[PDB]
Amino acid sequence: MIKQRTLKNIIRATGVGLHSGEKVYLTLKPAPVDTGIVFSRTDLDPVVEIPARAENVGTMSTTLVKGDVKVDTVEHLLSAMAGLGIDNAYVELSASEVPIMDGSAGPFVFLIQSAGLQEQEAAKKFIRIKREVSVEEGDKRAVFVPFDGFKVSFEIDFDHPVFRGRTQQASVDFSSTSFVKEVSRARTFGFMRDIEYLRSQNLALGGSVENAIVVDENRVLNEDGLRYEDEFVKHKILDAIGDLYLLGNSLIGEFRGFKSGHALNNQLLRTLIADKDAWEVVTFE
Ligand SMILES: N[C@H](CO)C(=O)Nc1cccc(OC(F)(F)F)c1
Ligand SMILES: [Zn+2]
Repeated sequence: MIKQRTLKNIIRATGVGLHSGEKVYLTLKPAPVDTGIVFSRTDLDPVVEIPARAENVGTMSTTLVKGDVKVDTVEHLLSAMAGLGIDNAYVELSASEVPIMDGSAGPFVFLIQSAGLQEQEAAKKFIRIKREVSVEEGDKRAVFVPFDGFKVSFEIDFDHPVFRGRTQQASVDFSSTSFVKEVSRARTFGFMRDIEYLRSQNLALGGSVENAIVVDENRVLNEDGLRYEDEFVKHKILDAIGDLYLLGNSLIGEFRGFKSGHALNNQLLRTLIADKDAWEVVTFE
């Protein structure tokens, strides 16, 4: 059979929180079969756990909620876990947010490869899209399409000098195109206008050219840090791979995003969950 995977070893990472600007400790540990990805606030007492589930989501990133208790910026870590097929793992946080690291999945990918993958004696469960499912917000569109594989297609028209007047598009088929090589290290575009507001208000303190391609009203300041052609939509695809993993199992199917973000990504997932005939669970031999 195709088996569930966890981590072979505990691994620890230190970074800055995206919003605090303050040091935060992350520990990844193996978990049992059928656990999924479970976030732990160990700084609290009693420790509070929040499963990585669509229904546990509550702006510019994906936040998990249980009560007043939250875990911020889950999208990149969940994307690394999606990309390497990690089914089951505990995520312990010293604080309310995942460290932003280089601001891609690359750091998490590398810590998980370094931990090692452990097969478990239990069938890996897949969510296979049977029939099309879609959500719209003004011009924003997310859509699930039946497909023999996993495929994420992203298109956005952002009205900035940087894009030279052109819609940004990227497809990724994870039969030919590797998550690790072609999406995992992509950083988002930060717009001085947006960052300037937040920093004034003591928010997004941790965000810089270390964890973002920073663009002013005109130009990418830090072209030196570009890793890919069409990096922005490649990071959007990374964001969506992370958000889609809140389904709790790998997707067999195609995702199409048009101006979509975390908000619509979560609406799509719910809408699919609601639509029991749009999907079935499969395992393989
Ligand atoms: N997932 C989201 C959206 O892609 C994300 O990657 N946000 C993000 C990443 C790094 C820095 C950052 O701060 C800022 F704003 F200053 F750039 C925001
Ligand atoms: Zn992101």
